Amino acid sequence: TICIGYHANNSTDTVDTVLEKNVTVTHSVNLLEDSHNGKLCKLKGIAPLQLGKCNIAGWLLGNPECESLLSARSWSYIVETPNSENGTCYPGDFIDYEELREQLSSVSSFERFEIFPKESSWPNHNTTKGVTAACSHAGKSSFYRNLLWLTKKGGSYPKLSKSYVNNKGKEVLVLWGVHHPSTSTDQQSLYQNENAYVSVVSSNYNRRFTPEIAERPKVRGQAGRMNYYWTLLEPGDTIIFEATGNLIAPWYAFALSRGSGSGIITSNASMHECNTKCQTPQGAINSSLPFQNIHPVTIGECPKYVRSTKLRMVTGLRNIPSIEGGWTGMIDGWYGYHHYAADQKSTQNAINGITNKVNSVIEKMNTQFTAVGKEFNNLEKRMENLNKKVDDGFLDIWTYNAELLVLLENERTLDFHDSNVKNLYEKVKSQLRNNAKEIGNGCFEFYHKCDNECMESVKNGTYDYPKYSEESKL
Amino acid sequence: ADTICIGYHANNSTDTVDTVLEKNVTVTHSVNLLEDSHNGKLCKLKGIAPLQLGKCNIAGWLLGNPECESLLSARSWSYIVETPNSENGTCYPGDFIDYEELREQLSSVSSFERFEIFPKESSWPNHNTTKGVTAACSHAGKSSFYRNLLWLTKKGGSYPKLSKSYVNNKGKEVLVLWGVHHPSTSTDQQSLYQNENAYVSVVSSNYNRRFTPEIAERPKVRGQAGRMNYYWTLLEPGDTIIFEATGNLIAPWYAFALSRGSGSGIITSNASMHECNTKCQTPQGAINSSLPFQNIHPVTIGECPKYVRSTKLRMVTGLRNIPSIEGGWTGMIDGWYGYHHQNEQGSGYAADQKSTQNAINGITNKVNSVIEKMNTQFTAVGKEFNNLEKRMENLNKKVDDGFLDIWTYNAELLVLLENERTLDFHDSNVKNLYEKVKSQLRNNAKEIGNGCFEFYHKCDNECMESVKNGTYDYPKYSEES
Amino acid sequence: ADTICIGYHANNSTDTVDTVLEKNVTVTHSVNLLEDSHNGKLCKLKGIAPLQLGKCNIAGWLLGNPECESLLSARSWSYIVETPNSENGTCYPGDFIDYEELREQLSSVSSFERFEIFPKESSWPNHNTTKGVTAACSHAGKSSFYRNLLWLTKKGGSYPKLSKSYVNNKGKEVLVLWGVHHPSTSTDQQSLYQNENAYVSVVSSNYNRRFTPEIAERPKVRGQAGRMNYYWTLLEPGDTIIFEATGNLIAPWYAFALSRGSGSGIITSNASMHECNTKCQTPQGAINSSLPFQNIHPVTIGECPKYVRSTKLRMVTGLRNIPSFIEGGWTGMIDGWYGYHHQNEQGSGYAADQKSTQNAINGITNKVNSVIEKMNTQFTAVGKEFNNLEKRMENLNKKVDDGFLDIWTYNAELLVLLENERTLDFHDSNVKNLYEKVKSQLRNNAKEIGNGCFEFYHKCDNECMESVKNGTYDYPKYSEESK
Ligand SMILES: *[C@@H]1O[C@H](CO)[C@@H](O[C@@H]2O[C@H](CO)[C@@H](O[C@@H]3O[C@H](CO[C@H]4O[C@H](CO)[C@@H](O)[C@H](O)[C@@H]4O)[C@@H](O)[C@H](O[C@H]4O[C@H](CO)[C@@H](O)[C@H](O)[C@@H]4O)[C@@H]3O)[C@H](O)[C@H]2NC(C)=O)[C@H](O)[C@H]1NC(C)=O
Ligand SMILES: *[C@@H]1O[C@H](CO)[C@@H](O[C@@H]2O[C@H](CO)[C@@H](O[C@@H]3O[C@H](CO)[C@@H](O)[C@H](O[C@H]4O[C@H](CO)[C@@H](O)[C@H](O)[C@@H]4O)[C@@H]3O)[C@H](O)[C@H]2NC(C)=O)[C@H](O)[C@H]1NC(C)=O
Ligand SMILES: *[C@@H]1O[C@H](CO)[C@@H](O[C@@H]2O[C@H](CO)[C@@H](O[C@@H]3O[C@H](CO)[C@@H](O)[C@H](O)[C@@H]3O)[C@H](O)[C@H]2NC(C)=O)[C@H](O)[C@H]1NC(C)=O
Ligand SMILES: *[C@@H]1O[C@H](CO)[C@@H](O[C@@H]2O[C@H](CO)[C@@H](O)[C@H](O)[C@H]2NC(C)=O)[C@H](O)[C@H]1NC(C)=O
Ligand SMILES: *[C@@H]1O[C@H](CO)[C@@H](O[C@@H]2O[C@H](CO)[C@@H](O)[C@H](O)[C@H]2NC(C)=O)[C@H](O)[C@H]1NC(C)=O
Ligand SMILES: *[C@@H]1O[C@H](CO)[C@@H](O[C@@H]2O[C@H](CO)[C@@H](O)[C@H](O)[C@H]2NC(C)=O)[C@H](O)[C@H]1NC(C)=O
Ligand SMILES: *[C@@H]1O[C@H](CO)[C@@H](O)[C@H](O)[C@H]1NC(C)=O
Ligand SMILES: *[C@@H]1O[C@H](CO)[C@@H](O)[C@H](O)[C@H]1NC(C)=O
Ligand SMILES: *[C@@H]1O[C@H](CO)[C@@H](O)[C@H](O)[C@H]1NC(C)=O
Ligand SMILES: *[C@@H]1O[C@H](CO)[C@@H](O)[C@H](O)[C@H]1NC(C)=O
Ligand SMILES: *[C@@H]1O[C@H](CO)[C@@H](O)[C@H](O)[C@H]1NC(C)=O
Ligand SMILES: *[C@@H]1O[C@H](CO)[C@@H](O)[C@H](O)[C@H]1NC(C)=O
Ligand SMILES: *[C@@H]1O[C@H](CO)[C@@H](O)[C@H](O)[C@H]1NC(C)=O
Ligand SMILES: *[C@@H]1O[C@H](CO)[C@@H](O)[C@H](O)[C@H]1NC(C)=O
Ligand SMILES: *[C@@H]1O[C@H](CO)[C@@H](O)[C@H](O)[C@H]1NC(C)=O
Repeated sequence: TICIGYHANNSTDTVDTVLEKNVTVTHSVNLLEDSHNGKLCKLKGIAPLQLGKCNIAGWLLGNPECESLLSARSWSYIVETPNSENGTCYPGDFIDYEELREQLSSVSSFERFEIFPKESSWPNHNTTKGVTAACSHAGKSSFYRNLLWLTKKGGSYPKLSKSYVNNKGKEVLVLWGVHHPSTSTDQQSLYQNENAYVSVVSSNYNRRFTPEIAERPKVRGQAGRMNYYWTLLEPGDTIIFEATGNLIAPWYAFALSRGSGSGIITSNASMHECNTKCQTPQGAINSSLPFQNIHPVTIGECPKYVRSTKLRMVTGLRNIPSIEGGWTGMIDGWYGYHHYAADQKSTQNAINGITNKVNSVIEKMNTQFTAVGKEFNNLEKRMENLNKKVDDGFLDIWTYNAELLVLLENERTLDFHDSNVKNLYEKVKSQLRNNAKEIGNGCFEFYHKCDNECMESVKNGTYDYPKYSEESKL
Repeated sequence: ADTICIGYHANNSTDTVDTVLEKNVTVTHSVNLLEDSHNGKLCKLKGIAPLQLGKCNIAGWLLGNPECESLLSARSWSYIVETPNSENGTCYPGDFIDYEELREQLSSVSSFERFEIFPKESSWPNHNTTKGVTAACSHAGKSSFYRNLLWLTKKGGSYPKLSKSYVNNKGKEVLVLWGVHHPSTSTDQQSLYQNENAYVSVVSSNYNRRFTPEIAERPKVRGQAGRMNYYWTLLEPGDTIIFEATGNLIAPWYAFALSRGSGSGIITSNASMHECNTKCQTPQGAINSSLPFQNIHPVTIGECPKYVRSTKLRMVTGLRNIPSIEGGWTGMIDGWYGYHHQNEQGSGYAADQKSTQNAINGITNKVNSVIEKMNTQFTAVGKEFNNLEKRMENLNKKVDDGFLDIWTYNAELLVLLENERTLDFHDSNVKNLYEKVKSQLRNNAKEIGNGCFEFYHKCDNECMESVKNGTYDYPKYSEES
Repeated sequence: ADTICIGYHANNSTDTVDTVLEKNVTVTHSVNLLEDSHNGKLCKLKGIAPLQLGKCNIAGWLLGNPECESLLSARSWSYIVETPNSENGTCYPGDFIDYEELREQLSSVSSFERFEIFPKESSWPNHNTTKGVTAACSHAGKSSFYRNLLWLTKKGGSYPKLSKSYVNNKGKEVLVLWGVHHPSTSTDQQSLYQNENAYVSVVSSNYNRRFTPEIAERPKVRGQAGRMNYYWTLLEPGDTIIFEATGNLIAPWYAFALSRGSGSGIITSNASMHECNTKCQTPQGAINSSLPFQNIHPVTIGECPKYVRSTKLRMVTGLRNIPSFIEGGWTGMIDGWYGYHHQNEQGSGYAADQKSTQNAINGITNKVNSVIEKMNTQFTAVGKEFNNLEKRMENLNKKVDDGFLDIWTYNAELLVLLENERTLDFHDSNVKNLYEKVKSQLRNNAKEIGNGCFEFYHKCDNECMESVKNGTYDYPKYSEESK
């Protein structure tokens, strides 16, 4: 008696197909990664910059609460906390603030330098008195660390003309502000000139600012407003500041060195001494799987984000522990014989085919690189909605593609196993023409006596029908 | 002698399906996944009637155009409908700053409360409130003005400095609308407002802007050489907005307290409102369908099937309908797979329930799996762009066209692959059923090869049922030769 | 003993295809769905030559830059070509407001008519039309100015108030270009415009803007501390535009009446224009192909195959190529994919079953055509330009292009792999059914060798063998034990 059957084990893995659901299988692999360390890790051995209680504006402007960020020179990515309220301590509007955040997301490191020294640049203006109650630090009134508030000296504010040439060989980010007093008396008290103008002109940048005086609601106990501006100075370019008052002079500037793969994320996780190639706001991921469902925002080489709850693809056979049954005892291979040993050559071909199938799926799913969210102002809702449609639309398609391929391959994988096991049984039948009775349950009843060597010959494929045709019986 | 045949079901069905290998394959059973029927009427969504602007534009509705007075008493709606002939808006010529952006904000507004932010008689005692009428905005034959705006002009030959503040006590976002008038001539400026160099200042906690009137020769639009620029802002709860002006200010007479919702939008439809309720509304009509796809209109409000460009989406649920195994049995109505009976005691066309029931479950899961994968299309809102936003307009068009091309491709391709697989699935089942009979009838019966079996022995009803039930004892009929 | 065999076709084909289960499978016949060949030349579209700017950009072309005088005679084009070094634009330093948006408008413009909106000698009698030459806009060694703009300065030490209007008689959209000059110092302002405080007003029915000149110390660009800001607008048919200025106005000398078309665009190519006509144009070259996909360039003009990142897209149309069921492929059977071999007394030969082969050929042909039909033709796709304060829009546009390209490349490659595996299994099913058809006819008269061949116990002549291939083989005629 020789039988043909398939493998069975103690495996509770369940898969889904198009025709049937929750099919228990002997072997399977999970294509969805759902585990993360929950910590902010170092990227490329470079620590990320944690803003803490500060936003992007407060960090670059030099907010007094953000002085710990001043001594930072290099980072892999920028982390902002959900309660990042310290920016622009003096009320006002940051022009092109969202655009500046986009520019910094491509900045890997900058060098902070004193573009205009406070004591040397302005001898005819008062560099002191430039402190406000809104920007109070340690109980005392203070001001931005990168900006200087210039006021009248000796009751006179002479015309100011300051120029700077970019000798750093890099893009230079220059920040300045224009102050809008609440009353005409406050204008004369601070700048002596009632009608004043501010001019900032470079080779590629030209803008003039006229202070506006009006009754305004108090924000942080300040009726006045400061409008903050920025520009990028190309190497060799000259920027000229011409003002008769209300100018917030640039005390410090940044020489930018551009990189790739950086971004700005909002995370509630804590930084720990770990290194990863994939970082999410919820935690870092160390996985070679094609898909993940942790967070859509990624930094570095990461699996593609999908909304799928489960993505399990079949790599083995159906687990029927009860050919109408899988032999749990046959642990050597997927296909084999009873009276129980396993046919390695047929199993090895199936293993190679399944391994190539799994590798093809991973090949199709490319690694997702840094994808960071964008910020929009109150008059940019249409772009915000258009950006949201793009993100949701691509996520909608990829979730559909991932789930559909798994179901199709699960049905294809199971049919691959059934066809191979039938061919092995039929191969034996072609070897055994009337020498064995066809029981029909996957077993053969030999009319002759088959020793251990006799059985091995059939498995090897070199079975001689004439040799055991003499013992014709019944 | 006695004969048992094996075949499949056939009926009268003209449904045609397409596969990768062949087209227009007639099948016994099929299901349509594409919805192409709509009522052609504007229906209520969630039992809430939509706001139909009629002959009015969005600007005229919020600004209070005299022709838009029927829309003033509106507080709640499910969605906003705009007519192709909705020309009544900024009746006084001018520019509506961020008009398209304001339209986007209203698409996320489910209901607003209209209140008099500044009472006309109480707020401004030092200015003339009765002279604010223009020929362009004419109502009932007489010159009129916007119902939500107040035109302040010179009173008694004097325009004192104006300072008006409002505190948002409504606990919601407050939409404030105002205008700045730009006269045609300096004489017209002095005649309407005492001060020649005049300014308007509108300042809030998050908003600060100053407007300077410009005087120049302009072509007449609606018989008016002057221009009025309309502005808007959202006042956060508890915030204060201050209006400071020395002239040329169109004061905010009425404001709106906004309540945000989800699923709303602005659509352009020529359909008429009727007393009906629906879960899916399109500019062409409402849809009551559980199908995954529709080809009626891409613009949707509520839970809707996904829009595709497909003309037909038919998925196979049955077998091939080829009459005259060289053909299907039209007489066998009981099931998809079955046998024939020729025992001379009673002939019969019968069906194998166990094989058919297993096939039905597999096909039902296939259709349900496809529908589950295709998510319900939610509210899809069109966007408007000004003449200096063509790049944004074209980028939006690529997104809409690009996604539509892929999903139409996905819908058509998936149907074709499963249609070929379903037909191949049936051929495998009938072959397995044929081998099952052959296995039990290992030697007793002859195999003609045409799907029938020629019995060398006699097979009674008990014998026939035994083969069909699977409990056939070949020894019991093996001696008979 | 007489023998009949069943096998498949083989040839000398080294074409390799990929499936999900196995890679680099050599096949007898295949079709390439990816186009990678182009002529390498800039061709005419619909018999209409493209407009080649050469060393000029869009700004220099429309403004009338002196180096762009060959472009002044342009009336019609199919698309606009820009060279990598098109550095001649806005010779006088300044900012071109909404320059990127103006480029988008021209991408839908098929032809314009250049006309003198305001004649130089007639329009302005109270202002000096000759003093308008600068060193930055120098032609032939002497200072000159834009050919489409007129620099108006004070006449006789006086700049009277200016009011000039134009009514659109062209029945088309009219593109009007003008500039506002910003002097570096107040003395230079008075030297050109006697009035110190001046304003410029441009008002139409759909356009209203006022410009206030700004005077400040500025770095020298092309030896000029002053700046000129260039503006544009589209005048609808029948509309009137009025120019009111007291100084610092760069008057429009020439305007363009636009005739809009579809499918045009602006591309950057280093290729050379040749006397050829094509339906598909790319920056690398023209394409004459009916294939659904191409990997040449994403930028296309006209009807083009969809751009994908795939290196190869080869679909199976034939059998596995195994020269040597049956151990190998029969190179001698050239008539069809499936057929028979036979060894009788009067010779041996390879024949093909036409009825079975034609059904497979038609099925494969329908499969290939169905795939090509699903892949839609890519129409004109042109890149967009963004300024330094539009990085978010630039990045958002980049996400759309990269996101869609990833999906379509995935869709193209995945579909090929699925059908290639299905095609190979489709062929094995047909050859197995052919084997069973012969086996069924030879109930007991033949022995099953097991290698795909049948050994006849009786003598089967040429006519007898044709019956087996024909399907009309009579078992009783040769019902003989022979054992
Ligand atoms: C960095 O970021 C932190 C927040 O993360 C800022 O701290 C906030 O500062 C603002 C402004 O100073 C605070 O807002 C104010 O809250 C006051 C609450 O006072 C009550 O509660 C305190 C609790 O300690 C009691 O001691 C006190 O007696 C009161 O019972 C309000 O009274 C304030 O109103 C004032 O301003 C408004 C606006 O102008 C006026 O209209 C009012 O009339 C009044 O003058 C104001 O609302 C906020 O509470 C602070 N938060 C925290 C957690 O401390 C830092 O200031 C910021 N620093 C920098 C440099 O940016
Ligand atoms: C059409 O485009 C071509 C370039 O494709 C352009 O030719 C270029 O013109 C500029 C300006 O005339 C040249 O740049 C100058 O070159 C001289 C040396 O020959 C330098 O001395 C100049 O530097 C001085 O000026 C600067 C600006 O004030 C100062 O900052 C500096 O300190 C110096 O004082 C300046 O670099 C350039 O060399 C040519 N290039 C070529 C290849 O000819 C042409 O003018 C354009 N024509 C039109 C009508 O637009
Ligand atoms: C609301 O919209 C309607 C449009 O349906 C406005 O009516 C239109 O008003 C303009 C006013 O300039 C009319 O133009 C003029 O028509 C007369 C002939 O009646 C002609 O002599 C003039 O030279 C000029 O062309 C326009 O014809 C008219 N159209 C219709 C259909 O009535 C109405 O004024 C708008 N009301 C408000 C408050 O916005
Ligand atoms: C800048 O302005 C401040 C205003 O407070 C000056 O501070 C005062 O300076 C005068 C002159 O030395 C003293 O008499 C006052 O006692 C100072 N008061 C305070 C509170 O500082 C400051 O000196 C000015 N600096 C310059 C360089 O003029
Ligand atoms: C036109 O030629 C320019 C070079 O003058 C090409 O720009 C270079 O392309 C190579 C890759 O092909 C890059 O490595 C260089 O960085 C590019 N910039 C240079 C050399 O300045 C440009 O790609 C060509 N245009 C087309 C359409 O092929
Ligand atoms: C595009 O390719 C097609 C096919 O290769 C060309 O059409 C053939 O041209 C040759 C030479 O004139 C003729 O002998 C054939 O009869 C043509 N075949 C067909 C189907 O038209 C066509 O000329 C090419 N077009 C261009 C612009 O190069
Ligand atoms: C399944 O069997 C394996 C045999 O290697 C054993 O290690 C494992 O603990 C078993 N699992 C369960 C859940 O019984
Ligand atoms: C088709 O079948 C239905 C169901 O029995 C029947 O009502 C109808 O008359 C039939 N018509 C034809 C043309 O077969
Ligand atoms: C399939 O049938 C439809 C409906 O009659 C017809 O329009 C179409 O041309 C047919 N297709 C083929 C390939 O016969
Ligand atoms: C406004 O002015 C008109 C004259 O144009 C006058 O009849 C009217 O009484 C004035 N109203 C007020 C409140 O002064
Ligand atoms: C939608 O159609 C179904 C069809 O059976 C019907 O029962 C249901 O009442 C319909 N719903 C509405 C709101 O018309
Ligand atoms: C195969 O031989 C034929 C002989 O005509 C030749 O045309 C063809 O190019 C050859 N193919 C290969 C791949 O060698
Ligand atoms: C298939 O051939 C290509 C090209 O020679 C090669 O890069 C690839 O590794 C090959 N694949 C296998 C599985 O041999
Ligand atoms: C314009 O200015 C030039 C330069 O001084 C002078 O030669 C010419 O005569 C002037 N023309 C008029 C009409 O004033
Ligand atoms: C083969 O079949 C054809 C019909 O297709 C018939 O005309 C011919 O006589 C047959 N030949 C033989 C040898 O049976």
